Amino acid sequence: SMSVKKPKRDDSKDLALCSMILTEMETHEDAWPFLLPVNLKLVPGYKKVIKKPMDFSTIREKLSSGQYPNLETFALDVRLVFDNCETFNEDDSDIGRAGHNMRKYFEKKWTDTFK
Repeated sequence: SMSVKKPKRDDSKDLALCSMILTEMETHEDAWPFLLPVNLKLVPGYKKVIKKPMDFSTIREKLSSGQYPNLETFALDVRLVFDNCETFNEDDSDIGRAGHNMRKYFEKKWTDTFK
């Protein structure tokens, strides 16, 4: 509350460490469904169904331009990528399986880096 604060967690490396996590996600072999925005002209249903499209390139541009106020807003956009994928793709498809794998990969990195 006013003039009463928990001790200051060091957040000065968060930007660098999110960039590293994101590099590791970008270079994973199963990243290919996620690298670029889904082409809303060419994928029927995507525009109407997925209210907030997100992809790694968009996260990378937001990160690089100071559009994440903190590491939680960054994790929200990464998870959005996987939540979108599960919304649109059957579990038993290559893209569906890609999405589960990447989410697992991300969550381990996240826990090991920050928790």
